[PDB]
Amino acid sequence: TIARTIVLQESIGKGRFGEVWRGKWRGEEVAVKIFSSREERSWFREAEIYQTVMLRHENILGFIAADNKDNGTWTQLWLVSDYHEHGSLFDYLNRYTVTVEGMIKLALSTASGLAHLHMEIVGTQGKPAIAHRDLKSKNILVKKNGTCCIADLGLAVRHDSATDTIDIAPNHRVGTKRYMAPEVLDDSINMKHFESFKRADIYAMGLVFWEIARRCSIGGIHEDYQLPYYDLVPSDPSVEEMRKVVCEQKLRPNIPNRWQSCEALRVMAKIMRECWYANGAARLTALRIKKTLSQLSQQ
Ligand SMILES: Fc1ccc(Cl)cc1-c1cc(Nc2ccnc3cn(CC4CCNCC4)nc23)ccn1
Repeated sequence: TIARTIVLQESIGKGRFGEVWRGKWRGEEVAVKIFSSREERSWFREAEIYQTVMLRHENILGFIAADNKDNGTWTQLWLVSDYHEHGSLFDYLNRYTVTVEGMIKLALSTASGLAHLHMEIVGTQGKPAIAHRDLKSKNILVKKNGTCCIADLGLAVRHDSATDTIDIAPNHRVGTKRYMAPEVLDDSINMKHFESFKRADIYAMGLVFWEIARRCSIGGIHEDYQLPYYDLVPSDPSVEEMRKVVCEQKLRPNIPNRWQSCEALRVMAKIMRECWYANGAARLTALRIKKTLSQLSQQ
């Protein structure tokens, strides 16, 4: 009833483990991620994450189903989700500049999705706290209304507050190196504490906020698109290269001088700095960040 009735139309590209396609399901556009049989573990883990109780949120990618498709020779392992025509936040920020209102929209919805991810919800159909672990602009999508939704949950960790355990045994350093928190880079992260994974998501989100803010154009003035640490490391940096910059030299992305001329940019810059603390225990929470950008948004 699902993979049976879906026609693939266009190749999007390979992920860590999957190949992504644009497909058609009942005349509607969907995204389809296809794995070989030897990638059964990645496919299953990812399907498990996206089928978490109470996960659905406007700012989290809309999961449709997991399925199998036998073509006659081999079996494909399918995941299916909503299609988003604008693509990644990364793509978006390269194409366009944003207004003040538009900057706040992208940062607020991102913060809102992450806060929902991080929030343990109680009750019968309770939702466990989840940490993403590969948060970045390429793993966030922009919807038709100009709001973000978070994607690429396959590396996430879920926390059972009952037994105080995480649902997988985490091998260290899984995400994108450029966006790794200092405690991840120098290998001092305490992984017996689930809050540690939340604090590393926040550091990465700060970097994403910086990527957004650069493209906020006020009166014609803006910076062009760069990734964080574009000025400090090569395109595919190693962990040792990041560690020397982030941990040893203790550098962060530069806050432009002009961001003091506007209140929105001044608040966003303040937020970034409180995501970038070398000490994860003193960083803002996604919920705290959500509240601040909410109050900012109504001015
Ligand atoms: F496919 C899935 C099925 C199921 C599940 Cl659980 C996850 C995924 C999934 C999709 C991902 N990518 C995308 C989802 C929605 N709409 C998109 C539009 N594009 C265009 C690209 C052009 C080149 N630059 C990037 C953007 N990509 C999209 C990403 C991760 N997982």
